[PDB]
Amino acid sequence: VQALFNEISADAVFVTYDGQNIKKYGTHLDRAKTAYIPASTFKIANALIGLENHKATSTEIFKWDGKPRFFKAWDKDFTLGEAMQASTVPVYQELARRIGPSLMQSELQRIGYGNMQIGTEVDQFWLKGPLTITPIQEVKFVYDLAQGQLPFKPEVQQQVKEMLYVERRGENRLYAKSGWGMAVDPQVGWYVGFVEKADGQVVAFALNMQMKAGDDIALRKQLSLDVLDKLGVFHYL
Ligand SMILES: *C(=O)[C@@H]([C@@H]1NC(C(=O)O)=C(S[C@@H]2CN[C@H](C(=O)N(C)C)C2)[C@@H]1C)[C@@H](C)O
Repeated sequence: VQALFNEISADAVFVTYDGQNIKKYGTHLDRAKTAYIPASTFKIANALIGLENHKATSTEIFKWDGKPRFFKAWDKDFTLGEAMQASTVPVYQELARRIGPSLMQSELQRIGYGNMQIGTEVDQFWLKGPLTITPIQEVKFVYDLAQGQLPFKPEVQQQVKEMLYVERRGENRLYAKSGWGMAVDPQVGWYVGFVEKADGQVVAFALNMQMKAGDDIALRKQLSLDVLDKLGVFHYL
């Protein structure tokens, strides 16, 4: 499992949490206590805050305004859940603006998300700082989401869980969110989520790694699923 990790020159940590114990794997374990920008993984918290504070619904269609976005794949209409899986920044920036800086700040503090700092710009703080979060905090946040244990209404947590539903493999279910922060140095790669196993156990996970411009986009998920197979959490079908 260690051999898997250093087949790349990836500098990387993989964290698991089962509600009592944190386990760490990879090439650079100190990464798990290290704080990084959440990038696209912040969409989980943005969705939760938005639904809880009645700023959006899980059925609302955020329409494209016709102005070309950073990626052409984002030049369409999205619900929050579709935007979650496509990582559609401008949709979640619209949501963040509906929320507003003081409510966003008060809410991230209330729920104890990372360092709880947003600064002045309500649509940039998760992409360039000053908000940072450790992979351990990330694994515990999504674990709590999985259990309905976050400080949000139960139906809100359920809605955001379904936004993260990415694979069914028998009676096992995978929930995940990827992230690639490119506007910081060094670049940060995330793949965070949980597996709801057929036996009833949930295991939460977080991949956190250094990235750079060459890197293939699928590598984070591949790695994660690789490790989860090796650990026995989510076997390849
Ligand atoms: C979030 O961290 C950023 C997005 N995160 C990801 C990602 O996790 O893969 C991407 S990749 C981007 C969106 N999908 C485009 C694509 O796959 N095609 C056009 C085929 C590439 C983003 C970098 C967000 C902050 O931008």
